[PDB]
Amino acid sequence: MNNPAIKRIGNHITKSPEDKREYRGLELANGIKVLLISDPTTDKSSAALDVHIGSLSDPPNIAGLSHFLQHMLFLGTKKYPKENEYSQFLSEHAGSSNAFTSGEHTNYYFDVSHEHLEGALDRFAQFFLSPLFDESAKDREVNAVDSEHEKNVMNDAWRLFQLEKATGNPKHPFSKFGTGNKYTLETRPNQEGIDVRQELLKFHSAYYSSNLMAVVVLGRESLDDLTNLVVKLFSEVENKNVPLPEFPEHPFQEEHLKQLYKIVPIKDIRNLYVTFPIPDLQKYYKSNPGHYLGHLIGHEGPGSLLSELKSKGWVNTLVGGQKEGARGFMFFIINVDLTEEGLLHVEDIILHMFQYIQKLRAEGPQEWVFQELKDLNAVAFRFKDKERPRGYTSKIAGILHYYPLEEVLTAEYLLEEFRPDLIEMVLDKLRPENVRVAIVSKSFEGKTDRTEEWYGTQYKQEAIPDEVIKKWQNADLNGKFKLPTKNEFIPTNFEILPLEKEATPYPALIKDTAMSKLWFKQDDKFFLPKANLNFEFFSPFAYVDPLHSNMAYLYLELLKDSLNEYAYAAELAGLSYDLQNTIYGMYLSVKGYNDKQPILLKKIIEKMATFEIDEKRFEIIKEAYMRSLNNFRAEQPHQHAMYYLRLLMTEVAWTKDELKEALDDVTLPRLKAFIPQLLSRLHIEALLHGNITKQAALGIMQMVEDTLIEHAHTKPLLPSQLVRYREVQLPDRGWFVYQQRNEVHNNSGIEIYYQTDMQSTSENMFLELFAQIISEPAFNTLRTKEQLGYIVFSGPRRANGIQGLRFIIQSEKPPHYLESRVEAFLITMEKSIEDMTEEAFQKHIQALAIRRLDKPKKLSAESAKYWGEIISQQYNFDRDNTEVAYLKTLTKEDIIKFYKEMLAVDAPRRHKVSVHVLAREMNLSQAPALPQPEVIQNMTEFKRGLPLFPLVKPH
Ligand SMILES: COC(=O)[C@H](Cc1cnc[nH]1)NC(=O)CN(CCCc1ccccc1)CC(=O)O
Ligand SMILES: [Zn+2]
Repeated sequence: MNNPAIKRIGNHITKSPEDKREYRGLELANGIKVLLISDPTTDKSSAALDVHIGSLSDPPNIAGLSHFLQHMLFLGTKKYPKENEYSQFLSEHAGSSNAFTSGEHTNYYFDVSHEHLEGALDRFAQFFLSPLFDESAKDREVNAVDSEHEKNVMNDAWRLFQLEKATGNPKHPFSKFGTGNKYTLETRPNQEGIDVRQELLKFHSAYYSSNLMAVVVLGRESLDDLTNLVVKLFSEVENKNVPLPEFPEHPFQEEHLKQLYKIVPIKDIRNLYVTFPIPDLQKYYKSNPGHYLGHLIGHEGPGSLLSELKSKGWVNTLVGGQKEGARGFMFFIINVDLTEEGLLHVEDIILHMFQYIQKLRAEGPQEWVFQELKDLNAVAFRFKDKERPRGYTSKIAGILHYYPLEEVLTAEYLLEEFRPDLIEMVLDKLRPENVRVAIVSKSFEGKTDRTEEWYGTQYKQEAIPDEVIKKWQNADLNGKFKLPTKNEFIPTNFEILPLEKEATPYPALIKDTAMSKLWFKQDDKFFLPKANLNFEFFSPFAYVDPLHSNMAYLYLELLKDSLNEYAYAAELAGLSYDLQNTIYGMYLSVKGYNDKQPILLKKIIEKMATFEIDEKRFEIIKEAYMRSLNNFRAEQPHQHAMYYLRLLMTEVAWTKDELKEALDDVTLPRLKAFIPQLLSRLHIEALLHGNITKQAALGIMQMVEDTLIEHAHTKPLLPSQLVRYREVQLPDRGWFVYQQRNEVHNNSGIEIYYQTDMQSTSENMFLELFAQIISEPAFNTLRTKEQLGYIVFSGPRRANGIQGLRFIIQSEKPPHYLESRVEAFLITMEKSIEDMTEEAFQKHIQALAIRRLDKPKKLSAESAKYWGEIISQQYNFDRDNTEVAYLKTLTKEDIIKFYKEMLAVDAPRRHKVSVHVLAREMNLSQAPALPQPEVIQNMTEFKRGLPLFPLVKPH
């Protein structure tokens, strides 16, 4: 009978009957709520802690302190004081880890090889026991946070996110600045005599209290074993009985309602944000009146708000529903993007909104809708895919805070109560008398008179004219607006087909004709009534030239726009498709309950092959596409770096500027012509994978072919015109640099590529092992020590059959300098591989092996792996055992000599390309001295003047 350390252990966690995992919920004596998960099949174990404090509890005079504290627990505790003990332990044991801070939560998660849960968890527990907050770490780390913020400065979501806070009640914690930067966490604290290390110590001690913590742990250990484990490591987290913060008063009071904000964006975008304050609905989780109204106002089917708004050519996409706030307040929003016509009809757009809200009011609550929503969720739950442990633990850790233990798994899914009163009550708040309207549009350049402090956002504020409100308050009924009708796409066949006699472990090539290559595998693994049906359509006309590339794109976009109304049912019913053009021709994937899949597929291909373009729709989509082309000049420096490198190293690739130019010559006549052309010769390669039989799959494939032949007279592509593109072949010992300026962002970016060779069993493992070995040392050096920026990445680069090592960094320092430090770092690595024990070397092999061998948890994960073998024409489905068997063979001498051949600064076959992206305005290890780079003036000339690699041979 009773353990002193456990307050209780009832009862029985409700899981899906499909869910093979075992679960124990429990509460420690110190008040920590805890879920244990035993899965004796798992390859990685995982754990997570969530503390119910976050940025909303920041001291007013030190903004971002809790985000900063989160950064700091990683950098040393009393029991494991090495600045990077934690993260290195993880790396050498196939783990990874992150954290985040919302306004009420700080959330910490890791995964490790199943065999080392305990070692991981023990280091992990110390974050919550005796963090060091080293003076020297704090000094460095504040920069990583300053970077985390700069990254966000010029991004439109983050600016709008803060603007909202800065326009509500300034006295309210909602208005606080979450991220924090260097100014708020080092400069102004010094100016005001604060010792931040103390302030972190004070804050950790004040709020990281056990009564405010929830833990989840997933491992192969029995439930009893996990219990002992958790109790051991966590019983000594101290209970300081902290009252859990509430915010009963809304940040939007009367003076904050009936306001119009006109806002200048960074990207050339136009949207309208409509938003009403609502009470906190969390406690209504079993009826969920917010979701009901969301499902409705947000509907995109026939008769919906969105589809009238879009027929009138005013908006294109809509999102509506309940938005989080914190304990005590929430929002209900309706946000749309805007056409040019739309921008001019904002007053009208909102009337339409209120006419629809009025309709809902007119019909009253609807139990049949509730019933649909509830059934949909029952089914979602019953067959939810197995989640990756890290996500799972992190997520549940969050919600242990809201639901009884027994309910944690089901609470966010199952609906129980039908609540016409709550439905009605929330609806009563969606009124013009407490509306907020915000317009984001470049047309406010200069017309602005305010500036948001933290992001610099410029905008104007205004009371909506008393007599615009009145006009909205009288919103009539409007007969273009109907409730949605029954969802016909809801599945009702869930039968798992039995496993065939000749069924196989990997996909089989079951059809090899000139028209198509069908790869097929019945699911032997997850047994859910779902499937994935993937297709590459090859046509050389998709990417023959910039003009065509645009056409391929627009066609597909107008097609998706056209099916949208009908497709949406299917999406709600757990059946979705994804359709986009590639450099190779087109891609189509259909995932979800297999029951009604063949209906949706058929509808897609048919529409595709008999497509009839609305002209108004074309003109709007095109104008939007133009903007998204420009809008690249506002993506981030490192994305630019990455993007130029892709352009520089692929045989064929059209630039954003080329596409922009060629976009003007795209006319209705021209597109109409293009489509039948595209569809007239194709090849199809497909993976059909899931709850389906060989006969079913063969049929599905042929139905696709048949529909095309029938409506597009499609016929086969010639084997020889199955063009796959090559990577540029860099000379032995060369170094080229390409330079560009980012105009928006005041940071710089850099990608450095050391190209090694073709992919091959041996060549792959040489690069992979080296990547694993440097993986954390790189992060720990270039970011944690050197603090070059927030974004510091290294790893293998694999494109068009060739490979290499890359570094990507976004910094404040110039690329000339970034370059220098990577090279410095690179020598440190030859050194430390020389110095490391055979056993340290073997651990790395074992860590790679484990990452490589980790088994898929869900159908779409397994599909992805195969689809990679297929899209890359390597067709090596057994690559993981092969490549791993070979890895174990490798010795230290092999890696030293691999590095010396291909990577060292004076490597006989070093092949280096750097992309330098300059910012809007432009004691340490020893950097080696570098050659004069060759500066690339012209991308085409560069490509013309080098060899191209071969392409890989298949299995
Ligand atoms: C259940 O209700 C729905 O289906 C709607 C409506 C909709 C989706 N697509 C067409 N309409 N879908 C929603 O996602 C509504 N809403 C999203 C607001 C969160 C948010 C967060 C950050 C920045 C902006 C906004 C809640 C949700 O996730 O379900
Ligand atoms: Zn952070």
